[PDB]
Amino acid sequence: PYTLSVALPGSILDNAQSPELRTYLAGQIARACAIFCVDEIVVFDEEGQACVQLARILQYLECPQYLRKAFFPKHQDLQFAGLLNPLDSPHHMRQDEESEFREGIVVDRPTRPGHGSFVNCGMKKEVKIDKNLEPGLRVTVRLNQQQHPDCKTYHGKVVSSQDPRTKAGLYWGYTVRLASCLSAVFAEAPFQDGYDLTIGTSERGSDVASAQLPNFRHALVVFGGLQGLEAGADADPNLEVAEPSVLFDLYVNTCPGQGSRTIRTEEAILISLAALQPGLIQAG
Amino acid sequence: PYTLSVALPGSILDNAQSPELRTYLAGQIARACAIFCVDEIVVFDEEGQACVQLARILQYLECPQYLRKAFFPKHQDLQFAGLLNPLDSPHHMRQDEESEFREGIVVDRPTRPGHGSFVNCGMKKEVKIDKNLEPGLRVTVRLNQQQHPDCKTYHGKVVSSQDPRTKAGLYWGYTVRLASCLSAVFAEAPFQDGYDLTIGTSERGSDVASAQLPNFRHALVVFGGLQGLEAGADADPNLEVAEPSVLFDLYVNTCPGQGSRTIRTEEAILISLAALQPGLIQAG
Ligand SMILES: Nc1ncnc2c1ncn2[C@@H]1O[C@H](CSCC[C@H](N)C(=O)O)[C@@H](O)[C@H]1O
Ligand SMILES: Nc1ncnc2c1ncn2[C@@H]1O[C@H](CSCC[C@H](N)C(=O)O)[C@@H](O)[C@H]1O
Repeated sequence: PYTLSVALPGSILDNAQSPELRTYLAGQIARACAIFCVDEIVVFDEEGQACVQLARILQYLECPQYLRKAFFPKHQDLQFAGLLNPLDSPHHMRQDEESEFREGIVVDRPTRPGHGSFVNCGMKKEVKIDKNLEPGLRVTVRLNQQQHPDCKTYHGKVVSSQDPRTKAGLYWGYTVRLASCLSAVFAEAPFQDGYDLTIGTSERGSDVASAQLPNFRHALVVFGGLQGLEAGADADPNLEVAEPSVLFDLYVNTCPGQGSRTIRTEEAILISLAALQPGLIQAG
Repeated sequence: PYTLSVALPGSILDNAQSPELRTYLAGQIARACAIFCVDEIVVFDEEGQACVQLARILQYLECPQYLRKAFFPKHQDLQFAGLLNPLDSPHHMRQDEESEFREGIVVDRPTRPGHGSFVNCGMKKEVKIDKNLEPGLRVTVRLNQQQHPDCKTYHGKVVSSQDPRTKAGLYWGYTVRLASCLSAVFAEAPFQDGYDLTIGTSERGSDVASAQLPNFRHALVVFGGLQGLEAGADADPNLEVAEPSVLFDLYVNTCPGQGSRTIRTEEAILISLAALQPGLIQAG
């Protein structure tokens, strides 16, 4: 049940030429991570509004559409939502789509103790659950197979959000984490033992074709911005290194003989994850 | 000196949400082909203004900026040129950049016979060449090493446009070809013996990791549109097949276990070329 996390700088968005393209770029980052079943995106400050906007946009696209009205008030950072590309991930389904799992928001309707909670799972009727939970929390509902066809609510139980993947093979979205500097990308990892495999990307790294990935459980691929990973490194007072290869288990160039002087970050992610997917599958 | 050609449908542009994004998409196609040193892009009609616009935009970005004013009158298809991303390819260089090769446009200035031609290569002074050529033709000038430092023109000789690559290792741009249907992608190949390796892309193809590419000299990777390669196949009266795998030497899925229902064409190109680059280098 290995994980993959991706770190890019929020400053990527400042290089955009129009506010629309600023949004659209943010959407391209989300789709690339969704395509490769990324579990976590880490938006880090290379030098703070660029990272907030990027993270927010990432969270909006990750969130099942029927839940965005509840989790996202009207925000200026979402003023160009429409011109986006849907993630079309397995938890972004329509209402007339049978599914074993379904994301949900715990509603505010009265319930005597003992009587579980009501959850909006975007179905025709709400879902009554087992546990009594706070009303406004996002949960992962597993629906009862044999339901009670005339009941005014469906029934299911709140399960771990990692159940759809580690149990049914279904990609179920990423989480988004805001990092305040480059060293916080590593130090603030969501996992106890940290990232046991860390992969940095540069045109000065070694050839990906020669790289050998060790067995792992939590992998982090890290991408720089306009100025490369060198900028977040020099900016960070914690770091104090001369060359970024030393902060990573591996420092790879994933496009030998590129035909353009520069690969932009959103292009580098698709190329890098493609070029690493073989080794990532087999090592995990 | 093997070649790689990429075929996509011009209809890709109709799916865009705003005229700006229509342009920007076209720019993403060019950058992806430039990054992987593609030699030829084939824009084919899946069903005709979408393919013309796409081809034109591709030719504009390929063309050294100092030559675009000459080769491109003011066109409505270029009304959003600015919001593009430069290719930044080795033949897109500044004026104070020494280079052995340099693209050029044969100028209109008088010349007695015997006296070669004048070529604008975007330098401080024009270039006098060996041959007497038509005035308005795009050529590839190789500059004389020892030039004559006080002469009012530089000197060089017109060489094959395939010299910068097959001689100095430099990527030197793609050409753009308009195809009228899917079978014209193959039949109208710029090479005598055709494409001896043809690779189709679909989520229904075999796993790229198992594919074995035969030795080759001219390779063509083909990408479908919104409706996949099935649409250009059914539309084309020449074809008359039930499943597209039979039109290609290889039919590959290049993203096992995608996390999104659909990979858009501009995303599929970066992922596919990355996933095939290893085998493409070694086989050619
Ligand atoms: N060939 C390549 N291999 C792997 N990653 C690359 C790459 N080219 C660009 N990238 C990624 O895309 C990001 C932006 S490209 C910025 C390049 C910068 N001028 C520099 O010299 O560092 C980089 O930080 C890197 O993470
Ligand atoms: N997993 C994958 N592997 C290789 N190419 C893919 C791919 N997913 C999408 N593509 C490419 O991107 C194009 C647009 S995606 C269109 C998919 C369409 N619904 C269908 O079923 O065919 C496709 O024509 C294909 O060339």
